[PDB]
Amino acid sequence: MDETGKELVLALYDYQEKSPREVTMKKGDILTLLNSTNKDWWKVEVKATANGKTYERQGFVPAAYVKKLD
Repeated sequence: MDETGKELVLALYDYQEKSPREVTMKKGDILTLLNSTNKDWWKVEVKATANGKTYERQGFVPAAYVKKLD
């Protein structure tokens, strides 16, 4: 698994993606931080299981609900 070993953020409040170019999280969840160039939204990589395979996808999350564990 080469999708966990750089940065991660903790999810304070649950979320609910609305677009295909976005992700979601749950209270007490952890997402691998990818980019934080912004101050309102952060780019994290989530995981998903389909067709009997595990793959990760990129998305954006509210920095107001999530906080890096740096």
